[PDB]
Amino acid sequence: TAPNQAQLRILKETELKRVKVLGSGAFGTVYKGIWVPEGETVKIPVAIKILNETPKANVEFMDEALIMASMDHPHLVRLLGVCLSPTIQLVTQLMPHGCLLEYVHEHKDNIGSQLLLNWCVQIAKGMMYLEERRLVHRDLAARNVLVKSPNHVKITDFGLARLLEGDEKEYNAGKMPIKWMALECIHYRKFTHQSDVWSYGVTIWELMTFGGKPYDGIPTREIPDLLEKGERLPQPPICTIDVYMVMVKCWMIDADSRPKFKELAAEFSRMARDPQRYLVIQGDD
Ligand SMILES: [Mn+2]
Repeated sequence: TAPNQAQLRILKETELKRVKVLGSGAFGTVYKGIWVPEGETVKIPVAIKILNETPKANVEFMDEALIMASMDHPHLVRLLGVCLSPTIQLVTQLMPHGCLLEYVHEHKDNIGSQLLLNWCVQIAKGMMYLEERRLVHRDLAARNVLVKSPNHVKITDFGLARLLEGDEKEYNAGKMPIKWMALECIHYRKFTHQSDVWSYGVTIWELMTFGGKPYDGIPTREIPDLLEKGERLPQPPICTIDVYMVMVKCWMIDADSRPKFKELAAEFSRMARDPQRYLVIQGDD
């Protein structure tokens, strides 16, 4: 593997102004901010993520920062962006419209097939680049896709992301939710680009259901057995069989036979050219 000479930019605190909290909870807190780069005049709208005040959490936050600093893809969040005082804070370009999961909930009456299919394309496009860099996300979900503008989304939350090396074709070990993980990850902790493909299935299913909760009301405990029996997520009411089939191909038992991100991008691209062919939504063309 080629050596990684990405440049990590260390930001002085005086360069950053925190304006508003965007979100908080167990994971830590994200702010909206202005960043003025040393020593320029331009004001860059910014997201500033810190941990809440609680062993390996700081080290891993930095690992996450390294990943975001090493890539330049239109559909992957890029670090700007690290400040150290008074605690670690990751600084990324502001995504005005928040996370995609909430976005599709709020605007459900307003979202057409064109945007939904396009999101399938972009997310698959981002994941594609991750494959080329041999990075397994391990935690792909609609809550980890952010919205820059209606027709431009980015994958984020690389905190559990792992870089495959040498001959390694899987990663073995975090707390990504079981309802989005591949059956072989549940059983053998066998994380690959192909398990990510499963997660993508669930992700795009969250979209077609306008922020549906997968297997809703079924305890996590019962999930492994549900999926052993062959049960999968239902056909969303807007989905033609063409679209659902793609989802079902991602949830097949043989990981290797699953479609690849490269193939999923090309396929949803084909659908994107005639959207109303493929998703059937009230009030749309
Ligand atoms: Mn539960």
